[PDB]
Amino acid sequence: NAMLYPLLTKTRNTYDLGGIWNFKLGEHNPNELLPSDEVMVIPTSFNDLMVSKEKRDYIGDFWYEKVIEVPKVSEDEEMVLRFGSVTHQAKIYVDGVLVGEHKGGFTPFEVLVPECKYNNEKIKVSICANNVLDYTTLPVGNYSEIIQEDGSIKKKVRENFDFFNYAGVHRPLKLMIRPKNHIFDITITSRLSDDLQSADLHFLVETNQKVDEVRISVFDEDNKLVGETKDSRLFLSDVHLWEVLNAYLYTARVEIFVDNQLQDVYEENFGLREIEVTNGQFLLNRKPIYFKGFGKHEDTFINGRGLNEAANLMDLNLLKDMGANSFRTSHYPYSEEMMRLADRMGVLVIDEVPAVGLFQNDNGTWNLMQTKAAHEQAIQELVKRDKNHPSVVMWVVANEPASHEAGAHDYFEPLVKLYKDLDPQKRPVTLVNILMATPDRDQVMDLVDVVCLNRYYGWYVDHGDLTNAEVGIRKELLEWQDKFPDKPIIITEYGADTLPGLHSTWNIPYTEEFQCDFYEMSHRVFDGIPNLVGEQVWNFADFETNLMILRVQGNHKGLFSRNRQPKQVVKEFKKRWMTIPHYHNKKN
Amino acid sequence: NAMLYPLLTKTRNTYDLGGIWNFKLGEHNPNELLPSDEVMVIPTSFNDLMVSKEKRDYIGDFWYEKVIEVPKVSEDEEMVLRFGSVTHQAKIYVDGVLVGEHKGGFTPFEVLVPECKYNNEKIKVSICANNVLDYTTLPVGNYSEIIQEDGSIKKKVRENFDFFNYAGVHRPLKLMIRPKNHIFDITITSRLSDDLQSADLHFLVETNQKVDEVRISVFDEDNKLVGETKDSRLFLSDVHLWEVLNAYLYTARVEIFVDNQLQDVYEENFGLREIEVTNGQFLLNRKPIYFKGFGKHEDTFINGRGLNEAANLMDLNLLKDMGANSFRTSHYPYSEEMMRLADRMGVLVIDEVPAVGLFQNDNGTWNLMQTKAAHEQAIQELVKRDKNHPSVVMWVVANEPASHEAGAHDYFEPLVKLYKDLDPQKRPVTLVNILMATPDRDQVMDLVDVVCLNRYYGWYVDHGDLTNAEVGIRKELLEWQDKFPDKPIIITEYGADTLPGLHSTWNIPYTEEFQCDFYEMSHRVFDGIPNLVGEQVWNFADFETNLMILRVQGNHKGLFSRNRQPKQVVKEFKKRWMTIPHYHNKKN
Ligand SMILES: [Mg+2]
Ligand SMILES: [Mg+2]
Repeated sequence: NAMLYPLLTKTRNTYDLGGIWNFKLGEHNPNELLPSDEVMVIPTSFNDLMVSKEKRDYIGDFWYEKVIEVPKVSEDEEMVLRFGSVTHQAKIYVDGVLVGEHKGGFTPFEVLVPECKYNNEKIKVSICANNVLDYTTLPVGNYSEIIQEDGSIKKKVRENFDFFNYAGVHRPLKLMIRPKNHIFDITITSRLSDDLQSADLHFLVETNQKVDEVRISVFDEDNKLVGETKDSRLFLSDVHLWEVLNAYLYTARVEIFVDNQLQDVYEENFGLREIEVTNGQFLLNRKPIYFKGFGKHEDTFINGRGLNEAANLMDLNLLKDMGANSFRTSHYPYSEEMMRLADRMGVLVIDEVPAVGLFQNDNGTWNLMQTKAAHEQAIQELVKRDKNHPSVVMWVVANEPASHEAGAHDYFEPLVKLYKDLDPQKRPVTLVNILMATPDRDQVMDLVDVVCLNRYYGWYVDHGDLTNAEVGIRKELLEWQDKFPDKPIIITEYGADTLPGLHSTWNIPYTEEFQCDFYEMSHRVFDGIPNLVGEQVWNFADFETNLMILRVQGNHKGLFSRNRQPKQVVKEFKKRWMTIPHYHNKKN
Repeated sequence: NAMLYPLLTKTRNTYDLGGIWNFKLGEHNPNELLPSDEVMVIPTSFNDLMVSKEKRDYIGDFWYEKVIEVPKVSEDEEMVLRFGSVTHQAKIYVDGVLVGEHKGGFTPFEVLVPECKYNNEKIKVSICANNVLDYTTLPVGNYSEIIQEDGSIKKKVRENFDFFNYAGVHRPLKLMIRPKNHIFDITITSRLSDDLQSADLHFLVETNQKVDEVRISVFDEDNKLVGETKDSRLFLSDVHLWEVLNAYLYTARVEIFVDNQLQDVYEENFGLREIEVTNGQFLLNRKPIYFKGFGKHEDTFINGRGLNEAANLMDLNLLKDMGANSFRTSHYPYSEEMMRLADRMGVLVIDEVPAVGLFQNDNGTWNLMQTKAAHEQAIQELVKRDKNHPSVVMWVVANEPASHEAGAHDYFEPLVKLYKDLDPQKRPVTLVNILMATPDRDQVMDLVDVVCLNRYYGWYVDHGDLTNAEVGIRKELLEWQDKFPDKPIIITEYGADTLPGLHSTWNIPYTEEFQCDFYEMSHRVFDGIPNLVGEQVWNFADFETNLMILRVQGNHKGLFSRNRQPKQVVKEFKKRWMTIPHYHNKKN
């Protein structure tokens, strides 16, 4: 139900509830008042703000609590709490009463404040967050309980993924006063003309109640009126297209009317562009694109997975300065803020649900992977939240699932359909593939539009041995190309752990020089694979992980450090990506 | 006029305007519409988000611009834009019309939106920021213009201080709808009883217009009503005192009434505690305190000087885990958010105005230091903003001014009076003293209540030579103690540049081991100076500076890295500061 970015309009009062909240790890009676012994900030991951390991590794319930003043709410209005997200599960209390609930740590939801409380001076909001991951959650966790002889129970999650399980309220929480009868959803659809110069627009507006009139006023980047309709249909002559690294955004002001008066007004941006996949190519505006960019993480010192709009912008500025043009939201939906920024900057985005960890670890006879419900929900929420973004060019169903094992096809078949059935634009959906699932073994890739591969020849296979890595990477890309002559291929991950300061004359893995050598070898291969249409390094920047022997205080495959300072290899990518055009047809 | 923290109340709608703004370095006609070519985030320093040096070093006008929806404003209300701060100077435009202005980069101000625009759908807000520092500004800059033969003029500021000149909108901007007749200011005063168990409270409420009734309801930490008055006076029996690292906050709900109805309601927190200085001691609640803590900076990767509430909390958590109890807002007022947090956590705060750089670089015959106006304004704004914070225990008039040169006394004499005249609590005021201004030479310290010294024997004097540094530090503290047997002494800065990873067996400056040795030597001296009542390391964390040969990519005197990871010496401070009690009377 929370699919619309919270805006301030003359009919919608939006209040930011961020700041300091009373805070507690562990159990709490929401009928009672949390002390100010512990506090926590909203938004931010809580983990790094803890000074001890035991606290940073806490798993279970933890609470945020604040007494909040009730604004003026008129008879025809209602009041909702709107969360960008709570990680991973959340129960929301008003005055000690359970009033809403959510599962999924990376998508927004709203919670209605009971009408009977609108004439009160104050309300106490209590948020019971929970950071347990399961075989029933996304991402997938290995959950276990050990009794302490205390004998309290210690909960722990052995992540089935390579990123630290940051938890907390990572995204802005809003107190939202809006009309009872309001605009629930807006879907924007366009059919571009033969020559790509005009657009037949369809604005599909959802309401809960009867409306007399629905006026839509479209404005261009100069805020000049260029179209108006009362029937949901608009024809725009001589449009400006949304082009890679050269964005053009229209904004659709939607006003609804009952009995000759404004009931609700919302402003939704859209961009005009066409996506197609054919002949081993990714077409944007009917021209062949070459992806260059990064797998990313929402990760930063101090804030962990919490939203930092300034990091979004610093990254995006660097991306574009490098000559890059895209990135993937690995391994979970990013914040709305980041999406709106990619739109504004013309950056291509591969948008993914948190389906990472779908891989067991004899044996497995019993049904342990109960992920289907969460998966279906994740897909619905992402498409409903993100479908209007011109920057979203493709969906990902999973990252590195066990796609070579029996039962894989039948799990993904309906989920891929779901993206198609839900996306008005029917964008391509992909599946990101692990090295184990080789062309012969894999049994899922027939279902998808674009082949995405994470490959580390010269790092995990043939470690530090480029001569043989080259033969391996080339061999496999040729098998993929052959098995699917039709589909485009995108390297969604490739890189090499690199610690700033480590140096060698002898191409030594972990040194800055080896990072350069690794990418040279990789690009020499890619450039000779006709159906390979894009390359996205892992990772943009170094990032936090859990304790595992092959992680040297986090992942270090970043071109930048966690503090966003460049490694040696950045100069090299800048020379390469400024030489390859965005609209680059190889083939030729 | 912006002395009250912006709150949401039933009479005050407060909207956050943060997020993405159109942005441009350089000249702009506010009657015209800024493109979305450049964007910038609010709040954040702009500098680090620039990928090129030329852009990061830009000096002059730069603009933020956004079209903003106008909320419902009733006939008895008014609409103001409220800035936490703009660095360093700001001119504010509505629809191309100049509508307000501010000088000083670290204090809040409000700007009235013209009433005639309240029935409009939208308003364009334009912010022309400026980051020039002068001989007329605080902090003090060395300003110069060189013609490029372009021939545009390149503006540059040679900072007269040791921190990078981060600029931008560092703090939240709010759109604020409030009653025409509202509560302008609340000053909270208390006289504690002989035995410190009761408090006679005086709530001084300022209004612009007539009010019929002023009701004040005080609530304790459990939100239970403990007092109520209609005459500005309240006697509270058996209070809970605000104690170091053990805070207790009351909150004063102030409601005003005209003709039997609520005109405005505001909630202001206060804490009860007594401060006194006598016999070379700093008394809190009539017990002798020992300061332990940090000089700090509002500094962080990516965001620069922009507000990051999560960094405030992570720092404060670390501070208290270390057994520390205070910090100084060097070298400028911190955000309101940080102040409210110090109150909530019981941390002592030395609150300072941006009077750093008051030092020339023959000669100087002509009046070049035109800082007096800015200085007077800074002092008024800080006291008006911060006077109610129980955590604020002392004011600083300047950091490291030329207090040994003729004319120093006469400059500071009236400014010290100003703090006294403005502070209802008449807290101590101090002056932070440079090594050049030695007991004999100095001519300002008679004016102040507490002696604050920045001393670096073993780092700037006797570099890396502890044996002789010890004799020097001891010698000087004995001269200070002798010249002012009355006043307490606080070391406000001492430390040693330390790069993480640098190691040695031989007590080598810049190594982690030397940092430890330096502090051992320093504490061995301090412990034998009876009138030395506090020690604050420079710095909490490493921080950004300009280009100067003795700065190795910033300042590295931090106990923590810029990323908040500990250096070797942290273990040592934790052992020492957990052994020294907060209420520690040496003498004895
Ligand atoms: Mg099974
Ligand atoms: Mg002079």
